[PDB]
Amino acid sequence: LDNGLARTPTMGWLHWERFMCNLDCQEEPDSCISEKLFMEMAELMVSEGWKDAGYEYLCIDDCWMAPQRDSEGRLQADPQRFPHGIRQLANYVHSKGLKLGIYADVGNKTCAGFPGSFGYYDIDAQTFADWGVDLLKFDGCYCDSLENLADGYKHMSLALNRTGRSIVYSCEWPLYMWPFQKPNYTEIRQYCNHWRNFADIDDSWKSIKSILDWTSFNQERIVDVAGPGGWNDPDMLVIGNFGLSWNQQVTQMALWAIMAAPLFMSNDLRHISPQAKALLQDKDVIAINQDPLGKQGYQLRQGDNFEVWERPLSGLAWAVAMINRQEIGGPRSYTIAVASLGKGVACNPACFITQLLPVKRKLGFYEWTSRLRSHINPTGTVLLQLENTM
Amino acid sequence: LDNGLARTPTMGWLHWERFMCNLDCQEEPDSCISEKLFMEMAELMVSEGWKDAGYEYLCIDDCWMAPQRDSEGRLQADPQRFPHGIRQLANYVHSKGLKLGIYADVGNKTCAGFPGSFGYYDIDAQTFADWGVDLLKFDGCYCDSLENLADGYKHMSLALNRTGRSIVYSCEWPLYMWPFQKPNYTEIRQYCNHWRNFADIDDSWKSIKSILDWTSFNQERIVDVAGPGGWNDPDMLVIGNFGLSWNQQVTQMALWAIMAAPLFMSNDLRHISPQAKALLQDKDVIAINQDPLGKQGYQLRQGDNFEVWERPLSGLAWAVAMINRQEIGGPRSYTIAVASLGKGVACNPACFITQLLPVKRKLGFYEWTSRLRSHINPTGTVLLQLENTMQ
Ligand SMILES: *[C@@H]1O[C@H](CO)[C@@H](O[C@@H]2O[C@H](CO)[C@@H](O)[C@H](O)[C@H]2NC(C)=O)[C@H](O)[C@H]1NC(C)=O
Ligand SMILES: *[C@@H]1O[C@H](CO)[C@@H](O[C@@H]2O[C@H](CO)[C@@H](O)[C@H](O)[C@H]2NC(C)=O)[C@H](O)[C@H]1NC(C)=O
Ligand SMILES: OC[C@@H]1[C@H](O)[C@H](O)[C@@H](O)CN1C(=S)Nc1ccc(F)cc1
Ligand SMILES: OC[C@@H]1[C@H](O)[C@H](O)[C@@H](O)CN1C(=S)Nc1ccc(F)cc1
Ligand SMILES: *[C@@H]1O[C@H](CO)[C@@H](O)[C@H](O)[C@H]1NC(C)=O
Ligand SMILES: *[C@@H]1O[C@H](CO)[C@@H](O)[C@H](O)[C@H]1NC(C)=O
Ligand SMILES: *[C@@H]1O[C@H](CO)[C@@H](O)[C@H](O)[C@H]1NC(C)=O
Ligand SMILES: *[C@@H]1O[C@H](CO)[C@@H](O)[C@H](O)[C@H]1NC(C)=O
Repeated sequence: LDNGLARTPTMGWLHWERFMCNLDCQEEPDSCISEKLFMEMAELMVSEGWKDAGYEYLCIDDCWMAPQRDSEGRLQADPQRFPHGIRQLANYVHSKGLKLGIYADVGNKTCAGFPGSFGYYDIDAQTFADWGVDLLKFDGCYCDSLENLADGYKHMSLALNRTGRSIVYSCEWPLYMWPFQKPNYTEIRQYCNHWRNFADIDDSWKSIKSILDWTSFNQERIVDVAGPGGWNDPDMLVIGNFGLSWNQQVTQMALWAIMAAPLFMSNDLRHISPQAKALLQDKDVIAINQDPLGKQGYQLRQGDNFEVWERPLSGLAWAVAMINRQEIGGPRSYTIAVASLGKGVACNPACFITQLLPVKRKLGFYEWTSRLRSHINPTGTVLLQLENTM
Repeated sequence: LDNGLARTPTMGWLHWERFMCNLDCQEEPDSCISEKLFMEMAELMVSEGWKDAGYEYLCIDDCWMAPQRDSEGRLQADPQRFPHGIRQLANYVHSKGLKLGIYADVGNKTCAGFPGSFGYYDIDAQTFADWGVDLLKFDGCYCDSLENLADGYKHMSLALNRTGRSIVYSCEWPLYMWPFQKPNYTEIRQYCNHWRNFADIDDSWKSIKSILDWTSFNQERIVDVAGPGGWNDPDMLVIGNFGLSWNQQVTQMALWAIMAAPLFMSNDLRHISPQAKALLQDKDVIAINQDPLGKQGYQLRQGDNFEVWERPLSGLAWAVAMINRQEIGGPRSYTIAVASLGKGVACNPACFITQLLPVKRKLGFYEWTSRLRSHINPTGTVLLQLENTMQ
């Protein structure tokens, strides 16, 4: 999408995985989807160094809407849970120097049964812009035909442009299209800033593996299309929650950087361990994710329960990720000739290699003739940055 | 098996899950199966408070053997990886007040291809006794028929007894019997101190869920059989490794306490987080596992991605574990009438409830009519102790 936005992968916070569709504000007032929840995350994004790290978009997922549209056919925030309205919430978020994302659906309903946008693409777009909304996540539930889906995503895309406001456009277009016919990613990129490719993430190592396995399997179809203004979206970061070990959290951070993925955290900033905070705020790794070149990484090789991924960076630098998919035993040794890395120009005639994850450690100079040797924890990942000696 | 041993569930350290069958001592000297590894593990069990916590048995799994037997038909430790021999290693372990476990197989190979014990049950048992071995893990690989399997496990049990030495007898008998016919646990309890029921654990939340789900599915078949001298073995503790989140580590510890399981750690004591160490050394939770009554717990109820487990303790006390199997979202509220806990006698007429996991917190007095209210993390477990009392 050529609207000048998402020149690097969008970074921010999205409530869905951690808070879902909690409407019980009476017995769980602190976890329910409400204006208060987003106010609290906004404050901590500022005060706990999240904004300084690049996390800029505070996004509302499903279940913010009133059950019905007002008398003039426009969408409504829930009168009890969002009593000051979305525009006033956007004003607050902007006052702290952040941007606001919101959620709508191409179909007749959102996935949680709330009013869909089909038949209202223009008024909804103008409504969002008038509210001061800076991002739109547009879901694909309750849509009958393939044609209405494609027409709807396109219609909304043009509708946003014509508002005149800069609004990052998030699509789930290919996800709802895949089980029927293969997507045109050139067409999708044309209308969308990012696009969800695969099933919802949750708080598990199983989910992460499924995403990595689907991406590497379909990479000849999705890697090259990605670039400034249009990214593949393998869904939210779930680091800082309950279902991932430290090494599995490391694997998600490393690989979502390799994949040039949007970094939308879905966690509770009010309750997050120092360990998870430092990982999510790792400047060197975020910088890899945010590389100006914007070329998505890919899976180099795969065998012996090992995976090697690499991503070309600006200034002849490369990022390399080695995963240990063996879920038994201890740290396993993996060795690769550095000449096989970076299509053969990363370490020619030499390169300096720096480990970034799980810990930052200079490994030194590697000659064109050299072999990189590493021990990787089960379900963990080693992330390296390679600087060519020229 | 009443040989006077395993009156409470055996506690110790077993190398298999973390180190497996690493034989490459030249390129992986820190992970290979060698006398030095067990020597150093022995030192740390003492110095890092593991022995004081109850972890008493240092156990060698598969891949300690030389490729074949000596001139006298006896088993040999590998001359390169165990150059000082098992006897001197047992002497070393005993000097630190610990006990040594070793591994053999009913068939005529171990699972990793090293010399098996079929045809050598007596000499192998006597060999172990002469070496000073205090525990035997007896595997069931490369065994053809049901009767050779059953006879082999029986024979070794008697072969060990006739040595006169106290040796905890750990069997994998029922696990290797499942693919033929369902096991007779009465016969098994007669010959074994504990027994492996299900497939090997590994370093994952999937394996733990898989072990819990089969245990509760088969619990009316295996729970009552458990007691002093004979326990169900749902395999090693993998807390302290790489594949479990903190809440999943809590879940294993809590439920291995509930199940009255042997607590065999499989980790690297040289490299373990303070957090995993404190959990593994939790006296209150260990005490539940080691409860003198020796009655195995069970799954009370199950629904809405929740599980409730409970275990009757000595002195009219109960341990209660609540699991959240939902792997998305946040902490979930769960509420239960305390009269439904401990078969209605735990809080009769009242009980004092103390939370042990994820953190220790006194909850106070609950009368028979009252309701227990709790929040459980995804894939986590809340562990409670209920003490019957009058107030
Ligand atoms: C609407 O779309 C047009 C293009 O279709 C956007 O104009 C582009 O803006 C970028 C940076 O602002 C320029 O580098 C491109 O050259 C422009 N393209 C054309 C064809 O003019 C415009 O920014 C979009 N408007 C909004 C509000 O997003
Ligand atoms: C060999 O088996 C016998 C038979 O059970 C064991 O003898 C029992 O020992 C326990 C405690 O030591 C006593 O309470 C039982 O009364 C004994 N039974 C009989 C029939 O005497 C004996 O301990 C075993 N010996 C070894 C070395 O395992
Ligand atoms: O509401 C839809 C739901 C969530 O609320 C979030 O908005 C998104 O993360 C995605 N989402 C859903 S159902 N995605 C989805 C759509 C189709 C499918 F086959 C599997 C998953
Ligand atoms: O070598 C065998 C292996 C280990 O080394 C240990 O001895 C034990 O933890 C068990 N073990 C094996 S393969 N156990 C096993 C796992 C699944 C199965 F269907 C039958 C047996
Ligand atoms: C919305 O519902 C109407 C009425 O059933 C239907 O005709 C229309 O096709 C639906 N739109 C989509 C996009 O599914
Ligand atoms: C897909 O990309 C663009 C988008 O409309 C289109 O021009 C192109 O012809 C399409 N290619 C195929 C093979 O459909
Ligand atoms: C052990 O060896 C003998 C002879 O090779 C054979 O009869 C038997 O099946 C083997 N395996 C067993 C007993 O599990
Ligand atoms: C199982 O227990 C003993 C073990 O020898 C045996 O005598 C008994 O008959 C068996 N029970 C059944 C129901 O087969």
